[PDB]
Amino acid sequence: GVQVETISPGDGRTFPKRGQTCVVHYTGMLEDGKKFDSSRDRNKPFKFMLGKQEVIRGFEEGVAQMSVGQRAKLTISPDYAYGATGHPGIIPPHATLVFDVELLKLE
Ligand SMILES: CO[C@H]1C[C@@H]2CC[C@@H](C)[C@@](O)(O2)C(=O)C(=O)N2CCCC[C@H]2C(=O)O[C@H]([C@H](C)C[C@@H]2CC[C@@H](O)[C@H](OC)C2)CC(=O)[C@H](C)/C=C(\C)[C@@H](O)[C@@H](OC)C(=O)[C@H](C)C[C@H](C)/C=C/C=C/C=C/1C
Repeated sequence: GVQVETISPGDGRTFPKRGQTCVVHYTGMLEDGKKFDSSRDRNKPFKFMLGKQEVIRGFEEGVAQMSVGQRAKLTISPDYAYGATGHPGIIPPHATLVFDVELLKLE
């Protein structure tokens, strides 16, 4: 559902716990295509809490398997992203998404 390829290793010890707030930087693009979003450009990190169904499955599960300081390429299949519906006006149906994610801190 989500493939994680390391860009920079984390500490390999400190992983997100259930219900924790993850602070990340991300850039999102359609597979081999258009970049639709980046938190790095506006220089403001993205925050979300696990176990609250706040983000797409592939993003949550991608971040959950990362340790603090890790940067990774997340390749997310449509079923773990926006599926057959897509995301209105931005993500088409059946889109494989690629996210560059860095886990900055846990809070
Ligand atoms: C302007 O920038 C947007 C994010 C944009 C939207 C459009 C997409 C292309 C994108 O560019 O992000 C994007 O790159 C993307 O696909 N993302 C964002 C990064 C994490 C992964 C993914 C995602 O899941 O987006 C999310 C996706 C679009 C929708 C969710 C997908 C999972 C599903 O379970 C949810 O249904 C419940 C809906 C958007 C978010 O990450 C934000 C944080 C979360 C929500 C909006 C909902 O979870 C909401 O439910 C009411 C909440 O619980 C929140 C916390 C309550 C408060 C008031 C809302 C804050 C809204 C913040 C919105 C932000 C920063």
